[PDB]
Formats: sequence, structure tokens, C-alpha cells
Amino acid sequence: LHKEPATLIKAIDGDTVKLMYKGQPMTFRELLVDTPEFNEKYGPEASAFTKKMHENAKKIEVEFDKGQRTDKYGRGLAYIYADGKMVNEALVRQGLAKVAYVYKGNNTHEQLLRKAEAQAKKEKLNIWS
Ligand SMILES: Cc1cn([C@H]2C[C@H](OP(=O)(O)O)[C@@H](COP(=O)(O)O)O2)c(=O)[nH]c1=O
Ligand SMILES: [Ca+2]
Repeated sequence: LHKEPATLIKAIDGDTVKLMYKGQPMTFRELLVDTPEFNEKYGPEASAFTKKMHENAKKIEVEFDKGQRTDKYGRGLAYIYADGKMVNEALVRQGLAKVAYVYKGNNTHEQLLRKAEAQAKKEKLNIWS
């Protein structure tokens, strides 16, 4: 997989963000995670976490997996990196997302994220409290 540039246009919620990619505004949905909806328990915390991580980044990058690059709603499907740190992984590691939506052919980082989830759960963090 390859990291490619993007710039933040606007935070949306814990697992979606609006980024400019190849010069075009897109909504991106983070691969392999599910955050609570803003209206649900830990939803606001997840949104806040993602918003900060993107806003504080000097450099945002997107990394497509091997399969589908856009979902049925037109959202880009990617692993997102803030100054080299994968946002998807960081959410799961903090107990603010569950590993989810693991489709065959877009699951390169599954094990990495499952390891994060196990550590969050052992720590009883957030969703695992
Ligand atoms: C993360 C992800 C979501 N989706 C679709 C499945 C879900 O369909 P449904 O909308 O029919 O439930 C939806 C979940 O996204 P959200 O968690 O953003 O709602 O997005 C994909 O198709 N591929 C993906 O990799
Ligand atoms: Ca969600």
C-alpha cells in the first residue's frame, strides 16, 4: 500500500472526515472501524478525538487498500494518517472504535487493528469500560 497526500477540509465525526484528495473534496470513511454515532455513548468523544487528530496534523495522508476505493455512498475508503500516525488504529487503541466492516480484499491492516482493540479492551478503555 502507498500513502498519498490529502488536506483537511473539515472534521465530520469519529470515522468520517472531509478531505481534499487529488484536488477534489471528498468524504472519507475510515476502513475497518466503527465509531459510535455522535448521538450515542462515546460518540462525542470519538468525534472529538478524530477532529483533534486531523486538525493538529501538519500532514494528512490517505492510504487505499487493495479493493474498493469508494463505498456505495461515494465515500472514499482509506486508512488515514496524521503526521505518520494511523487515525484508524489510534481510535481503536483508545477504545473509541471497534474493529468492524472487515471485507475480504480491503483488510490489509486487520491484524494491526485487532491487536490495538485487544489492548484497549485489556485496559478497559472507554467503550470497553
Ligand atoms: C467501512 C465501510 C462501510 N461500508 C458501508 C456499509 C454500511 O452500509 P449501510 O449504510 O447499509 O449500513 C455503511 C456503514 O457506514 P457508517 O458506519 O458510516 O454508517 O457503510 C462499506 O460498504 N465499506 C466499508 O469499508
Ligand atoms: Ca459509524
